[PDB]
Amino acid sequence: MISKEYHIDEEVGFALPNPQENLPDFYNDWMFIAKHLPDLIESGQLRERVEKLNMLSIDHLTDHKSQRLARLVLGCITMAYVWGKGHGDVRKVLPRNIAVPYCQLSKKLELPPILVYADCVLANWKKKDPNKPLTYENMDVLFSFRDGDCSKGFFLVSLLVEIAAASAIKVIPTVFKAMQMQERDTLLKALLEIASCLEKALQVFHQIHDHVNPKAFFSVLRIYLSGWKGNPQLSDGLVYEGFWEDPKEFAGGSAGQSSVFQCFDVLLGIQQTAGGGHAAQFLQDMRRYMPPAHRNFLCSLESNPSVREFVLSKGDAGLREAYDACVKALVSLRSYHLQIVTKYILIPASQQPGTDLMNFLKTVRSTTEKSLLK
Ligand SMILES: O=C(Nc1ccc(F)cc1)C1(c2ccc(-c3ccc(C4CC4)nc3)cc2)COC1
Repeated sequence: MISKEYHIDEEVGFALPNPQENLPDFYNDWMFIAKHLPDLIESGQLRERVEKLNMLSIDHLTDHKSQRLARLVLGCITMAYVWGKGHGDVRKVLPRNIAVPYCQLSKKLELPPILVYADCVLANWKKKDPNKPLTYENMDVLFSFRDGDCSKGFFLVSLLVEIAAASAIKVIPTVFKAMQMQERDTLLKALLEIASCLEKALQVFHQIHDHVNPKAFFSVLRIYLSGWKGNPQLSDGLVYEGFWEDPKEFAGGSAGQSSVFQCFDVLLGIQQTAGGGHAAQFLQDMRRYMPPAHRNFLCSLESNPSVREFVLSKGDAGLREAYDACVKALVSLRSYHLQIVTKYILIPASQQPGTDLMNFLKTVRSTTEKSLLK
C-alpha cells in the first residue's frame, strides 16, 4: 500500500481521478470565460471580460476537486489574459479581481499562481463514456485556449503516458519491502514489472504524432503554456495586483512538473537533482510546482534506502539485468521526448521568418545512461 496522504490513485496514479467539470453557481462568471476562451480571445473580448469581473471569495470552494477545477479555470484565464491572442502583446499586471482569489487559492493548495502540469494535464480531462476505458477516443479535455491549438492531443497523450507509468507506481512498495526482507526473487519481479510499464508508457507516447501538429504547437499552444521566469517578454515577472506590491516570476508548464518524470529516477538512484548543474536545479525547483502530496512522495522515495546500492552489493547478474531494463526504459523515454522537441519546437522555430530544453534533456538522458550497471 502507498499511503493515501500522497494522493496516488490505483488506476490513474498522480492524475486527479474523475476531475470536476463544473463549479458552484457562485463562480459562474469564471466558467463563462474559461469555457469560451477560443471565441473570447479570437474576438478580443477576453481581456475586457476579466476586467469586468467582481472579486470573488474562495470560501465556497469546499472540497479538493472543486479547488483544483478552479485552479485550472483561473490558470487558463491568467494565461489568456497575459498572452492575449499570443502575438507578443503582453499584460504585465494581472487585475486584483482575479489575482487575489487565484493567489489565495494557490497558497491554500500550496502551488504557485500560474498554470502548471497538475492543472492542465492532471485535472483537465473527462471521460466521454464512464463505462468505456481510458483511451484517447473515450476522452476529452475540459479546457482549451484556441481552436486548432492541439490542447486535446498534447494534454491527453501527456496524461495517458502519466497513467501508463502509474502501473509501475504501485510496485514501489514491493521494491522497498523486498530489500528489507531480502527477497531477491520478489525484487527481480518488481524491477521487471517496472521496466514493463515504462516500455508501455513509451508506446503510448507515440500517439502524440497522431493528434498534435508541429505548426499549431509551436505557434499557438507553446505560447499559452509559457510562464514569466527569465522571460524577456516579462522581464521583472508578473504583478499579482492586490496580492504582491512587486512583480513575481514563475515558470511555465513543463514535463519536469510531472512526478512520474522524476520519481523513477529517484527510485532507481539516478542522482538527477545532484550535480549543482542547471538541470539538477530545474528538477528540484519544479517539485514546488507539483501538488504538495506528490512532492512529499518524491521526498519519501529519497528517504528510503537506495535500490542501486542494493543491486550493486549483491553480485547478481539477474538483478542487474532487471535494474538495467528499467534504466534502458527511461533512456528511451528521454530519447523520445527529444525527438518530440525536435519535430515540434526545433524544426518549426527554424521555419519562422528549444535549444535549452534539448540541452536540459540531453543531460537528463546522459545521467540516465551513466546509471547502467553492465
Ligand atoms: O511536454 C509534454 N507535455 C507537457 C504537458 C503540459 C505542460 F504544461 C508541459 C508539457 C510532452 C511530454 C509528455 C510526457 C513526458 C514524459 C513523461 C514521463 C516520463 C518518464 C521517464 C520518466 N518521461 C517523459 C515528456 C513530455 C507531451 O509531448 C511532450
